[PDB]
Amino acid sequence: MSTLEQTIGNTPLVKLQRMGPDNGSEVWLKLEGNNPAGSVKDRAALSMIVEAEKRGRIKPGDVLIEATSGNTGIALAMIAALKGYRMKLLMPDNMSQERRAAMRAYGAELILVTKEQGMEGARDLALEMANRGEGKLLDQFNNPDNPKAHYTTTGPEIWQQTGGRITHFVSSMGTTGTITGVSEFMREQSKPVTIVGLQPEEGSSIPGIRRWPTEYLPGIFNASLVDEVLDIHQRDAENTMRELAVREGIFCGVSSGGAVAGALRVAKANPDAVVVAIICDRGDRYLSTGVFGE
Amino acid sequence: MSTLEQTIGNTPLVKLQRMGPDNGSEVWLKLEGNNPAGSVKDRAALSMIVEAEKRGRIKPGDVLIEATSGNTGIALAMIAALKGYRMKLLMPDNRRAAMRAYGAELIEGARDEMANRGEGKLLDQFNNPDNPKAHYTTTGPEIWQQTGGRITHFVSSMGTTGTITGVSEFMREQSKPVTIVGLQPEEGSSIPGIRRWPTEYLPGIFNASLVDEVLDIHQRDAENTMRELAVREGIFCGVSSGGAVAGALRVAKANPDAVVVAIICDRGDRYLSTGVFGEEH
Ligand SMILES: *Cc1c(COP(=O)(O)O)cnc(C)c1O
Ligand SMILES: *Cc1c(COP(=O)(O)O)cnc(C)c1O
Repeated sequence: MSTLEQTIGNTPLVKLQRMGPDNGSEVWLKLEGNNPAGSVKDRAALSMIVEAEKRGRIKPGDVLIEATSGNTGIALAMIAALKGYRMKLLMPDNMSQERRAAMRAYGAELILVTKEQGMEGARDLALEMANRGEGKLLDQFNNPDNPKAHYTTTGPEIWQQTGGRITHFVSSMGTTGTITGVSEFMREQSKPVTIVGLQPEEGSSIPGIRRWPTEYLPGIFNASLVDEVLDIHQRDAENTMRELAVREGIFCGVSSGGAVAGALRVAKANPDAVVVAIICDRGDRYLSTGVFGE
Repeated sequence: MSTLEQTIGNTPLVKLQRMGPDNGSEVWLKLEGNNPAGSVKDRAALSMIVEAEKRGRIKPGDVLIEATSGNTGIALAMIAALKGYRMKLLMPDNRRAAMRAYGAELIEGARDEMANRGEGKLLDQFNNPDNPKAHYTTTGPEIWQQTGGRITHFVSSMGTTGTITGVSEFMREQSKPVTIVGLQPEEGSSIPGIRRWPTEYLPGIFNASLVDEVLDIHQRDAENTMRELAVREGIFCGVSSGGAVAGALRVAKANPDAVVVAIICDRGDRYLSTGVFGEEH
């Protein structure tokens, strides 16, 4: 039997037991939590490191550098352990300690920056380090190796678990590799599939995703892939997520109970509606932050 | 169409790539963290409840009881919502908000409100035979399959003890010898999910005929190994699971060309705030 890395992907697709409207419009869950490192990110991290062991770029024994909100942090830490890389991650210091700790536990080098510096500052600091000789920068935000994972794996999966049937795909936007990569695959399907994407409102802190300031716009984005972009409230992200285990037994991050929000908006909108919503990790690395009770 | 229930079970079997004796043996771990609740107790929980319908005893609206505080509280709670059951759970110590998230409730002289007939039918995981049934029905066939029937030693960290019993249950009926070893703390070792009764037990579901040896693990080796599984193998798990692989390693050490499999009951994510993934010496 099988290797941890071949335990990444082929994730379950589960329809909403009870929640939301019912007007013929069905909603199915992409369960990325199940990934060995517990998030959607593992697909991209694998892709990224093995695609670049392939173009001869990186090689075991090497140090790798990434700036993270955590998940990709925890992701590349894992795979590295599996293949004998050393990792440093760059993260801001307002993210949770469960995020801190899982990255450390996998034996990666963790560097925290100010929250006032936040994600864009950790990117800036990432670039410098590498261009000073402190390691190789894989750059999930501009690496087309990240959306390739979804476009290769995620996308073809969603289609065959809905057969040839999905009408909508709702995705929470961070890196944007998921939406973009899943969008590539679907464009080619000789039927129409509407890819919807979600961003925090004005002042809406939700971990996993961002509306990226202008000069930090992910190179991998591609507006022609994204039909609509929806705006998601931080409280309606925590409200639906909590609604989701209580009412569905699906135990998820806020990013996920958010994407179900939009997904429900779509269904609540379109009847006849097969709407696959991305759930990114689980509820556990959010537990100690008071979001799931206190 | 699929559901969470069918996402319970058929977990990944994972071979150690660089920890163990270099003498012939192959240690393979069974990734029970994968369960939709992220622990082994999803299998029993669903069974326990599901089989309490094959024999009609509970209604999707019925009040279920169990005084647990951890993973069982999580899976049980987990499955009730799946099926529309009203679960109520009781107490640990004096940390685990992962229960009420699933919609549960806060709270004899074992120790350890109120009682069965009082308010709802308690599940009695420590006696309920549908505990090892799960392993007998699933966790046994799976490992048997995945290993090409090549498994020589089963290893398990022992709480409600159902896991080893059922898998031994299934194991015994196979046409080859399959030794079965349960893991227990040394009596002052504090390891979550496994305790050294009698502290007056054995659990009801236990079967000395089904075990083949019992090694004692200290707290220091469990925490240490779980430490090593993370950095050295990319395996991030809780402290009993750390104990499992250390037991498998002593077995492997004794039994050269062996094929050993140990259950990883859960991923280490609920453990991080304990700080148990900081090293010590
Ligand atoms: C990064 C991340 C996302 C975003 O997916 P991207 O492909 O980066 O757009 C969503 N949720 C979580 C928890 C994430 O970590
Ligand atoms: C369930 C559990 C055990 C024990 O397994 P049992 O089948 O109950 O003997 C050990 N450790 C942890 C973390 C568990 O959850």
